[PDB]
Amino acid sequence: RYTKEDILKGEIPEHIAIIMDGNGRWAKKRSLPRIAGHHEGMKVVKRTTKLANELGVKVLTLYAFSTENWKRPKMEVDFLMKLPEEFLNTYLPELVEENVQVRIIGDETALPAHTLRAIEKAVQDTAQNDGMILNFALNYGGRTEIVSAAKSLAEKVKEGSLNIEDIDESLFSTYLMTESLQDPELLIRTSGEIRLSNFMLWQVAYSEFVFTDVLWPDFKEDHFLQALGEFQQRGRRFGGI
Amino acid sequence: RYTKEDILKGEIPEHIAIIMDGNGRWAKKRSLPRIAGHHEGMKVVKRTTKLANELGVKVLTLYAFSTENWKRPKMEVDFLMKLPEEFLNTYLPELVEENVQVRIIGDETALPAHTLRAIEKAVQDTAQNDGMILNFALNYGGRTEIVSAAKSLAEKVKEGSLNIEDIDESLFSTYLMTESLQDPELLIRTSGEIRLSNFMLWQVAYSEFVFTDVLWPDFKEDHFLQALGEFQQRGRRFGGI
Repeated sequence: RYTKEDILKGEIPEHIAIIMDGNGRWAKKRSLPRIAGHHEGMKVVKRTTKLANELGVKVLTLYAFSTENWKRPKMEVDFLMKLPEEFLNTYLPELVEENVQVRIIGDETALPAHTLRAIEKAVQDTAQNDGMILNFALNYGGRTEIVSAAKSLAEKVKEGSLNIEDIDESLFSTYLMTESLQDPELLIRTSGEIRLSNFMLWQVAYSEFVFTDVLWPDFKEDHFLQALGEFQQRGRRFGGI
Repeated sequence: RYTKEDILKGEIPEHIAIIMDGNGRWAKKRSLPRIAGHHEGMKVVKRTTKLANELGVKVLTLYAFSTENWKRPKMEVDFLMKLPEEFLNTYLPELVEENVQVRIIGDETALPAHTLRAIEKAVQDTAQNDGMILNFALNYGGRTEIVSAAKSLAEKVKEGSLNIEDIDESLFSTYLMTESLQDPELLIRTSGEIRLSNFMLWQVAYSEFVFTDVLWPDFKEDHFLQALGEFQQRGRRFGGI
């Protein structure tokens, strides 16, 4: 019901985060192998990025799940681990031309060196763009990020360069992986589950959440627009805070 | 559509948390003053507690909002600050007889001494009950709880009784206000907003969320049962994790 021009009339969240769920469920629905679902979810990243950039979004964070939901065979694990390189090989020149900055958060030590080297090159090749930030959360967990922040703070306290009385909320945010990013105003979760699943626990304290049953490989422009329309409608509610 | 006997056939979450929103909106709908809405929300705490206890819930956490959403006049602030004492005066003997344990989390220094003394007496008078825990979150914030945990860990590291390499997720949970409680399996938020509002960010990493438009003073047994029915239906979904 919401057109793209309808959406552009209202407030565009500066930072949108999406939990990209449902790739496997989509493959099963389509009688396709699981790796076809993963490959397609990789392709929908490009279309979503383009639309968010065109709408003036400033940061798009995309979260991919790790292997921890359900153990998978080596063939599939290796396939997932090579997908970041295929994405960059296929789409990085367009990203460069669209003035996108590619960034990543999460445990980079979980990826193999060859893949890290390609990701780092893409980050460096786009770091002097000044347009939309495309922020991938890979092998990322909210609780371990919080613990890591606490441990780095404790190391500075141990070494004597930080006083405990100077640790407050604002300082703590600077020790998270998201330190150079404003908190997301909108979180979208596809595939029907109504859970956070250990994603940006600290940063989403005040975000609007929009849950959709649409599977991530089916999340086209019209569904993205409907999520924004819902975000916008909430800001218009009367009756007090 | 879900009866109480229907619900008792399925899984009962051991720890349910409710964000008690909509008291003010309810008063306005009913042409009643705001303090009547607060008083009524206080009364619905008793009915909800009784039902959760009867269903075998092990921990019911109830979150009340502070004054920070919108500045309020002194008369109303003072009224809210006296509500814990009225609740205990009216309902503590029943709570004792129902084998409930009363507990509280949040910044207790925000309440006046007379109110703290009554709350502490109720906690002590019910601490040798071994039934359902009724856990009130008052003047409570998820981010400040996380910061406080990090600061206590850093103090032990500073004093030399904690090594940073021993700080992990399990240890961090023991430094939160919820340390003696399992994480909630179900979070319910009334009054229609789809947000966490800085409530138990760490602890709800994997919880099911159920959002309802029902205002907290209208949240009767049948709505509580429908939320449980929805929780139960999610555990029955096919198609993989």
